[PDB]
Amino acid sequence: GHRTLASTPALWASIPCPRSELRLDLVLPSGQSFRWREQSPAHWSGVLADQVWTLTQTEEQLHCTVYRSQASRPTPDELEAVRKYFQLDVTLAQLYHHWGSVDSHFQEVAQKFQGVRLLRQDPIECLFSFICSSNNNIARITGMVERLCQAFGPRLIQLDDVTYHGFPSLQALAGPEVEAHLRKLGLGYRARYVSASARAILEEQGGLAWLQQLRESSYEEAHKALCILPGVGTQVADCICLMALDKPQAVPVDVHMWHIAQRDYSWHPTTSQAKGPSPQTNKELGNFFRSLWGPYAGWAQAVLFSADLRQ
DNA sequence: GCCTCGCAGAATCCCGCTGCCGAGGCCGCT
DNA sequence: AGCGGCCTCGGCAGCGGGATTCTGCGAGGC
Repeated sequence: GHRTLASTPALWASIPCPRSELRLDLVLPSGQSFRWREQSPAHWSGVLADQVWTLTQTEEQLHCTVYRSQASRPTPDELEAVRKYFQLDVTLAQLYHHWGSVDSHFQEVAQKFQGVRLLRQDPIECLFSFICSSNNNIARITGMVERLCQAFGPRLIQLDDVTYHGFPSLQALAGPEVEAHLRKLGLGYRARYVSASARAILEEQGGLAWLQQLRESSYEEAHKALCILPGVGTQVADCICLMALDKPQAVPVDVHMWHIAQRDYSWHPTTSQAKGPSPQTNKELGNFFRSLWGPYAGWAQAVLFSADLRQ
Protein backbone atom coordinates (compact mmCIF):
# COMPACT_ATOMS: atom_id res chain seq x y z
CA GLY A 1 0.00 0.00 0.00
CA HIS A 2 0.92 3.65 -0.44
CA ARG A 3 2.85 4.97 2.55
CA THR A 4 0.81 6.98 5.04
CA LEU A 5 2.10 9.49 7.57
CA ALA A 6 1.83 6.82 10.29
CA SER A 7 3.18 3.97 8.15
CA THR A 8 6.99 4.23 8.37
CA PRO A 9 8.17 7.30 10.33
CA ALA A 10 11.85 6.67 9.52
CA LEU A 11 11.23 6.41 5.75
CA TRP A 12 10.63 10.10 4.97
CA ALA A 13 12.67 12.99 3.60
CA SER A 14 11.87 16.62 4.42
CA ILE A 15 12.61 19.49 2.04
CA PRO A 16 11.85 23.20 2.64
CA CYS A 17 8.67 24.23 0.84
CA PRO A 18 6.13 26.62 2.41
CA ARG A 19 2.44 26.16 1.68
CA SER A 20 2.24 29.70 0.29
CA GLU A 21 4.85 28.82 -2.34
CA LEU A 22 3.28 25.48 -3.31
CA ARG A 23 0.16 23.33 -2.89
CA LEU A 24 0.12 19.67 -3.96
CA ASP A 25 -3.66 19.40 -4.37
CA LEU A 26 -3.74 22.16 -7.01
CA VAL A 27 -0.79 21.31 -9.28
CA LEU A 28 -0.25 17.59 -9.92
CA PRO A 29 -3.81 16.60 -11.01
CA SER A 30 -4.11 19.92 -12.88
CA GLY A 31 -3.22 18.40 -16.28
CA GLN A 32 0.55 18.92 -16.05
CA SER A 33 1.25 15.23 -15.40
CA PHE A 34 -0.72 12.01 -15.77
CA ARG A 35 1.07 9.51 -13.54
CA TRP A 36 -0.02 10.58 -10.04
CA ARG A 37 -3.04 9.30 -8.12
CA GLU A 38 -4.69 9.89 -4.75
CA GLN A 39 -5.71 7.14 -2.34
CA SER A 40 -5.35 8.74 1.10
CA PRO A 41 -6.00 12.48 1.55
CA ALA A 42 -3.12 14.84 0.69
CA HIS A 43 -1.11 12.02 -0.92
CA TRP A 44 0.35 11.62 -4.40
CA SER A 45 2.47 8.92 -6.01
CA GLY A 46 4.12 8.39 -9.38
CA VAL A 47 7.19 6.82 -10.93
CA LEU A 48 10.17 8.92 -12.01
CA ALA A 49 13.57 7.62 -13.17
CA ASP A 50 12.48 4.02 -12.50
CA GLN A 51 11.66 4.83 -8.88
CA VAL A 52 8.26 5.22 -7.24
CA TRP A 53 7.87 8.64 -5.59
CA THR A 54 5.30 9.54 -2.95
CA LEU A 55 4.72 13.20 -2.08
CA THR A 56 2.83 14.88 0.75
CA GLN A 57 2.74 18.46 2.01
CA THR A 58 2.96 19.85 5.53
CA GLU A 59 2.40 23.47 6.57
CA GLU A 60 5.96 24.56 5.79
CA GLN A 61 7.76 21.46 4.44
CA LEU A 62 7.39 18.84 1.72
CA HIS A 63 7.71 15.19 2.72
CA CYS A 64 8.96 12.52 0.34
CA THR A 65 9.34 8.76 0.28
CA VAL A 66 10.56 6.25 -2.30
CA TYR A 67 9.85 2.71 -3.44
CA ARG A 68 12.55 0.86 -5.36
CA SER A 69 14.60 -1.89 -2.78
CA GLN A 70 14.80 -2.30 1.00
CA ALA A 71 16.59 0.88 2.09
CA SER A 72 15.56 4.10 3.83
CA ARG A 73 16.93 7.67 3.90
CA PRO A 74 16.87 8.49 0.16
CA THR A 75 20.13 9.89 -1.15
CA PRO A 76 20.51 13.67 -1.64
CA ASP A 77 21.03 13.28 -5.40
CA GLU A 78 17.39 12.23 -5.74
CA LEU A 79 16.56 15.21 -3.51
CA GLU A 80 18.25 17.44 -6.09
CA ALA A 81 16.39 15.52 -8.80
CA VAL A 82 13.03 16.33 -7.22
CA ARG A 83 14.25 19.88 -6.47
CA LYS A 84 14.79 20.34 -10.20
CA TYR A 85 11.44 18.58 -10.67
CA PHE A 86 9.84 21.20 -8.41
CA GLN A 87 11.81 24.40 -9.21
CA LEU A 88 12.60 24.93 -5.53
CA ASP A 89 15.36 27.40 -6.43
CA VAL A 90 12.64 29.61 -7.95
CA THR A 91 10.48 31.86 -5.78
CA LEU A 92 6.80 32.42 -6.54
CA ALA A 93 5.87 34.99 -3.86
CA GLN A 94 7.72 37.79 -5.66
CA LEU A 95 6.17 36.66 -8.94
CA TYR A 96 2.69 36.78 -7.37
CA HIS A 97 3.44 40.28 -6.05
CA HIS A 98 4.58 41.37 -9.51
CA TRP A 99 1.42 40.02 -11.15
CA GLY A 100 -0.80 41.59 -8.49
CA SER A 101 0.94 44.93 -8.98
CA VAL A 102 0.44 44.83 -12.74
CA ASP A 103 -3.01 43.20 -12.83
CA SER A 104 -5.58 42.76 -10.06
CA HIS A 105 -7.42 39.85 -11.73
CA PHE A 106 -4.59 37.45 -10.89
CA GLN A 107 -4.56 38.83 -7.34
CA GLU A 108 -8.31 38.22 -7.01
CA VAL A 109 -7.87 34.68 -8.36
CA ALA A 110 -4.96 34.11 -5.97
CA GLN A 111 -6.89 35.56 -3.01
CA LYS A 112 -7.46 31.90 -2.09
CA PHE A 113 -4.81 30.36 -4.40
CA GLN A 114 -1.26 30.25 -3.01
CA GLY A 115 1.31 28.09 -4.74
CA VAL A 116 0.26 26.78 -8.14
CA ARG A 117 3.78 25.86 -9.23
CA LEU A 118 5.20 24.09 -12.28
CA LEU A 119 7.32 20.96 -12.67
CA ARG A 120 10.40 20.14 -14.75
CA GLN A 121 10.13 16.56 -16.00
CA ASP A 122 12.25 14.21 -18.06
CA PRO A 123 11.69 15.07 -21.75
CA ILE A 124 10.97 11.46 -22.81
CA GLU A 125 8.58 10.95 -19.89
CA CYS A 126 6.83 14.30 -20.29
CA LEU A 127 6.72 14.11 -24.10
CA PHE A 128 5.26 10.60 -24.27
CA SER A 129 2.83 11.42 -21.45
CA PHE A 130 1.61 14.51 -23.30
CA ILE A 131 1.28 12.76 -26.67
CA CYS A 132 -1.87 10.98 -25.48
CA SER A 133 -3.22 14.03 -23.61
CA SER A 134 -4.63 15.86 -26.64
CA ASN A 135 -8.43 16.29 -26.69
CA ASN A 136 -8.75 14.23 -23.52
CA ASN A 137 -9.90 14.67 -19.94
CA ILE A 138 -7.42 14.27 -17.11
CA ALA A 139 -8.71 11.05 -15.51
CA ARG A 140 -8.80 9.22 -18.84
CA ILE A 141 -5.22 10.28 -19.62
CA THR A 142 -4.09 9.26 -16.13
CA GLY A 143 -5.48 5.74 -16.45
CA MET A 144 -4.34 5.74 -20.08
CA VAL A 145 -0.69 6.45 -19.28
CA GLU A 146 -0.84 4.03 -16.34
CA ARG A 147 -2.01 1.24 -18.67
CA LEU A 148 0.68 2.15 -21.21
CA CYS A 149 3.28 2.01 -18.43
CA GLN A 150 1.93 -1.39 -17.39
CA ALA A 151 2.14 -2.68 -20.96
CA PHE A 152 5.59 -1.37 -21.91
CA GLY A 153 7.33 -0.54 -18.64
CA PRO A 154 9.59 -2.40 -16.22
CA ARG A 155 7.39 -3.13 -13.21
CA LEU A 156 8.58 -2.46 -9.67
CA ILE A 157 6.08 -4.00 -7.21
CA GLN A 158 2.35 -4.74 -6.83
CA LEU A 159 1.52 -2.13 -4.20
CA ASP A 160 -1.81 -3.46 -2.93
CA ASP A 161 -3.93 -2.60 -5.96
CA VAL A 162 -1.83 -2.15 -9.10
CA THR A 163 1.80 -2.70 -10.03
CA TYR A 164 4.02 0.32 -10.63
CA HIS A 165 6.34 0.42 -13.62
CA GLY A 166 9.17 2.47 -15.00
CA PHE A 167 8.19 4.72 -17.86
CA PRO A 168 8.81 2.76 -21.09
CA SER A 169 12.26 2.94 -22.64
CA LEU A 170 12.62 4.51 -26.07
CA GLN A 171 13.78 1.21 -27.58
CA ALA A 172 10.44 -0.35 -26.59
CA LEU A 173 8.22 2.04 -28.58
CA ALA A 174 10.19 2.70 -31.80
CA GLY A 175 9.41 -0.71 -33.29
CA PRO A 176 6.67 -1.89 -35.64
CA GLU A 177 3.13 -3.11 -34.82
CA VAL A 178 3.13 -0.95 -31.66
CA GLU A 179 0.30 1.24 -32.98
CA ALA A 180 -2.14 -1.67 -33.25
CA HIS A 181 -0.99 -3.08 -29.91
CA LEU A 182 -1.64 0.19 -28.10
CA ARG A 183 -4.93 0.69 -29.95
CA LYS A 184 -5.87 -2.64 -28.40
CA LEU A 185 -4.98 -1.10 -25.03
CA GLY A 186 -7.14 1.90 -25.95
CA LEU A 187 -4.91 4.85 -26.81
CA GLY A 188 -7.15 5.86 -29.69
CA TYR A 189 -5.51 7.56 -32.65
CA ARG A 190 -2.96 8.84 -30.11
CA ALA A 191 -1.38 5.38 -30.40
CA ARG A 192 -0.36 6.33 -33.92
CA TYR A 193 0.74 9.69 -32.51
CA VAL A 194 2.98 7.67 -30.20
CA SER A 195 4.39 5.35 -32.86
CA ALA A 196 5.18 8.06 -35.41
CA SER A 197 6.69 10.01 -32.50
CA ALA A 198 8.90 7.14 -31.32
CA ARG A 199 10.87 5.92 -34.34
CA ALA A 200 11.23 9.53 -35.50
CA ILE A 201 13.30 10.11 -32.36
CA LEU A 202 15.86 7.41 -33.17
CA GLU A 203 15.51 6.88 -36.93
CA GLU A 204 15.10 10.38 -38.41
CA GLN A 205 16.07 13.05 -35.85
CA GLY A 206 19.29 11.70 -34.32
CA GLY A 207 18.42 9.68 -31.24
CA LEU A 208 18.17 10.81 -27.64
CA ALA A 209 21.02 13.32 -28.08
CA TRP A 210 18.97 15.58 -30.38
CA LEU A 211 16.18 15.78 -27.81
CA GLN A 212 18.46 16.17 -24.79
CA GLN A 213 20.40 18.98 -26.47
CA LEU A 214 17.22 21.11 -26.56
CA ARG A 215 17.25 21.89 -22.82
CA GLU A 216 19.88 24.60 -23.47
CA SER A 217 18.84 25.72 -26.97
CA SER A 218 16.84 28.77 -28.04
CA TYR A 219 13.06 29.15 -27.75
CA GLU A 220 11.82 29.19 -31.35
CA GLU A 221 14.35 26.59 -32.51
CA ALA A 222 13.29 24.08 -29.84
CA HIS A 223 9.62 24.93 -30.39
CA LYS A 224 9.82 24.21 -34.12
CA ALA A 225 11.97 21.14 -33.45
CA LEU A 226 9.26 19.66 -31.24
CA CYS A 227 6.54 20.78 -33.68
CA ILE A 228 8.15 18.80 -36.52
CA LEU A 229 7.44 15.62 -34.53
CA PRO A 230 4.11 13.94 -35.42
CA GLY A 231 1.36 14.71 -32.92
CA VAL A 232 3.28 17.42 -31.04
CA GLY A 233 1.44 20.62 -31.88
CA THR A 234 1.98 24.04 -30.37
CA GLN A 235 0.10 23.29 -27.14
CA VAL A 236 2.10 20.18 -26.26
CA ALA A 237 5.26 21.73 -27.73
CA ASP A 238 4.93 24.61 -25.27
CA CYS A 239 3.99 22.11 -22.55
CA ILE A 240 7.19 20.15 -23.18
CA CYS A 241 9.20 23.39 -23.39
CA LEU A 242 7.76 24.62 -20.08
CA MET A 243 7.68 21.42 -18.00
CA ALA A 244 10.66 19.55 -19.44
CA LEU A 245 13.03 22.09 -21.05
CA ASP A 246 12.88 25.03 -18.57
CA LYS A 247 11.38 27.63 -20.92
CA PRO A 248 9.29 29.89 -18.65
CA GLN A 249 8.34 32.17 -21.57
CA ALA A 250 5.90 29.50 -22.81
CA VAL A 251 2.19 29.74 -22.02
CA PRO A 252 0.11 26.66 -22.85
CA VAL A 253 -3.11 27.60 -24.63
CA ASP A 254 -6.03 25.19 -24.34
CA VAL A 255 -9.79 25.02 -23.81
CA HIS A 256 -9.45 26.23 -20.21
CA MET A 257 -7.25 29.21 -21.12
CA TRP A 258 -9.51 30.34 -23.94
CA HIS A 259 -12.70 30.03 -21.90
CA ILE A 260 -10.93 31.96 -19.13
CA ALA A 261 -9.86 34.73 -21.52
CA GLN A 262 -13.19 35.06 -23.31
CA ARG A 263 -15.10 35.13 -20.00
CA ASP A 264 -12.76 37.13 -17.74
CA TYR A 265 -10.17 39.11 -19.70
CA SER A 266 -12.26 40.17 -22.75
CA TRP A 267 -9.39 39.20 -25.05
CA HIS A 268 -10.26 38.48 -28.68
CA PRO A 269 -8.03 37.69 -31.69
CA THR A 270 -7.29 41.07 -33.25
CA THR A 271 -4.96 40.28 -36.16
CA SER A 272 -6.50 36.82 -36.55
CA GLN A 273 -9.81 36.64 -38.40
CA ALA A 274 -11.50 33.97 -36.25
CA LYS A 275 -11.96 32.88 -32.62
CA GLY A 276 -11.15 29.15 -32.81
CA PRO A 277 -8.10 27.04 -31.91
CA SER A 278 -5.39 27.99 -34.38
CA PRO A 279 -1.61 28.58 -34.32
CA GLN A 280 -2.02 32.30 -35.02
CA THR A 281 -4.47 32.67 -32.13
CA ASN A 282 -2.06 30.71 -29.93
CA LYS A 283 0.81 33.03 -30.86
CA GLU A 284 -1.36 36.11 -30.35
CA LEU A 285 -2.43 34.96 -26.88
CA GLY A 286 1.17 34.10 -26.04
CA ASN A 287 2.40 37.54 -27.06
CA PHE A 288 -0.46 39.22 -25.19
CA PHE A 289 0.19 37.23 -22.00
CA ARG A 290 3.94 37.86 -22.21
CA SER A 291 3.44 41.60 -22.73
CA LEU A 292 0.84 41.95 -19.97
CA TRP A 293 2.66 39.69 -17.48
CA GLY A 294 6.34 39.28 -18.35
CA PRO A 295 8.83 36.48 -19.02
CA TYR A 296 7.39 33.95 -16.52
CA ALA A 297 3.79 34.07 -17.75
CA GLY A 298 3.47 30.28 -17.93
CA TRP A 299 3.35 30.08 -14.15
CA ALA A 300 0.49 32.59 -13.94
CA GLN A 301 -1.16 30.49 -16.65
CA ALA A 302 -0.75 27.46 -14.37
CA VAL A 303 -2.45 29.31 -11.51
CA LEU A 304 -5.24 30.26 -13.91
CA PHE A 305 -5.57 26.62 -15.01
CA SER A 306 -5.84 25.37 -11.43
CA ALA A 307 -8.43 28.07 -10.78
CA ASP A 308 -10.41 26.96 -13.84
CA LEU A 309 -10.37 23.28 -12.89
CA ARG A 310 -11.57 23.67 -9.27
CA GLN A 311 -14.61 25.77 -10.16
C1' DG B 1 -58.78 10.87 -15.34
C1' DC B 2 -55.05 13.01 -16.76
C1' DC B 3 -51.32 15.47 -15.85
C1' DT B 4 -46.87 17.01 -11.53
C1' DC B 5 -43.24 14.66 -9.89
C1' DG B 6 -40.02 11.43 -9.67
C1' DC B 7 -37.08 8.48 -12.23
C1' DA B 8 -34.48 5.30 -15.08
C1' DG B 9 -32.27 5.31 -19.45
C1' DA B 10 -30.32 7.06 -23.98
C1' DA B 11 -27.95 11.41 -26.58
C1' DT B 12 -24.82 14.56 -26.56
C1' DC B 13 -20.94 17.38 -24.57
C1' DC B 14 -16.75 17.42 -23.02
C1' DC B 15 -12.06 16.87 -22.04
C1' DG B 16 -5.03 20.25 -21.29
C1' DC B 17 -6.12 19.32 -29.58
C1' DT B 18 -3.15 17.74 -34.39
C1' DG B 19 -3.73 16.12 -39.40
C1' DC B 20 -5.90 17.14 -43.05
C1' DC B 21 -8.83 19.90 -45.68
C1' DG B 22 -10.37 24.97 -47.60
C1' DA B 23 -7.61 29.74 -48.49
C1' DG B 24 -5.00 34.09 -49.30
C1' DG B 25 -0.14 35.57 -50.71
C1' DC B 26 3.49 34.90 -53.53
C1' DC B 27 5.50 33.49 -57.76
C1' DG B 28 4.30 31.63 -62.85
C1' DC B 29 3.58 33.06 -68.14
C1' DT B 30 0.96 33.24 -70.98
C1' DA C 1 -4.13 38.75 -68.43
C1' DG C 2 -4.07 34.45 -66.36
C1' DC C 3 -4.42 31.02 -63.54
C1' DG C 4 -1.58 26.81 -61.37
C1' DG C 5 0.40 25.29 -56.76
C1' DC C 6 3.95 25.87 -52.29
C1' DC C 7 3.45 28.10 -47.44
C1' DT C 8 1.45 29.19 -42.77
C1' DC C 9 -3.65 30.67 -41.57
C1' DG C 10 -8.78 28.53 -39.94
C1' DG C 11 -12.30 24.32 -38.77
C1' DC C 12 -13.28 20.24 -37.36
C1' DA C 13 -12.91 15.07 -35.99
C1' DG C 14 -10.99 11.43 -34.73
C1' DC C 15 -10.89 7.91 -29.70
C1' DG C 16 -13.18 6.59 -24.94
C1' DG C 17 -15.50 7.29 -20.07
C1' DG C 18 -17.90 10.42 -17.29
C1' DA C 19 -21.20 13.94 -16.58
C1' DT C 20 -25.14 16.81 -17.77
C1' DT C 21 -29.32 17.07 -20.48
C1' DC C 22 -32.89 15.57 -22.55
C1' DT C 23 -36.53 11.84 -23.06
C1' DG C 24 -39.99 8.95 -22.44
C1' DC C 25 -42.71 5.98 -18.43
C1' DG C 26 -45.23 4.66 -13.48
C1' DA C 27 -48.31 6.69 -9.37
C1' DG C 28 -51.44 9.81 -8.45
C1' DG C 29 -55.56 12.52 -6.41
C1' DC C 30 -57.35 16.76 -6.67
